Amino acid sequence: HMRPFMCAYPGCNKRYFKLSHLQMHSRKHTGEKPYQCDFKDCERRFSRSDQLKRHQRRHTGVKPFQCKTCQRKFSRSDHLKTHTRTHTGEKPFSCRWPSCQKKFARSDELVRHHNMHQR
DNA sequence: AGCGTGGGAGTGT
DNA sequence: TACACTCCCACGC
Ligand SMILES: [Zn+2]
Ligand SMILES: [Zn+2]
Ligand SMILES: [Zn+2]
Ligand SMILES: [Zn+2]
Repeated sequence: HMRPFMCAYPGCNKRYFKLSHLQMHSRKHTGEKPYQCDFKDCERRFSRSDQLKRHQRRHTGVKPFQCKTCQRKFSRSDHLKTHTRTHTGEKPFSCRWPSCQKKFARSDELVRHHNMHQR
């Protein structure tokens, strides 16, 4: 499980299994973002081409992922997935606090809830 | 709230 | 590198 490709940038402990992953990560320290958005004077740019393509759905308005329950359409597949939990009632994130037995559909819901517990 | 919805990131083919 | 899937974090209401 050892990651041979380690970043040598000061203060960074990132390591990867592939050289391409490390080479892509190195663009974070250099700021290189070769994939610029050319829609309607947009200033967004990305180090990865797939991040640009996902972003450009903002301009085209395309919602490729449709809920098979309520037929609502969504720009991203991960947001479709968490949306469908509003139908199924799946809540895979439990608090684990002694008295609290609340569950949540998304991890960021549980993170906000955990902030209420102390002592 | 609970949940829409974006960037950033890791990893799969 | 292209493309696809997944998860975290964040903002907003
Ligand atoms: Zn680094
Ligand atoms: Zn754009
Ligand atoms: Zn739905
Ligand atoms: Zn709790």
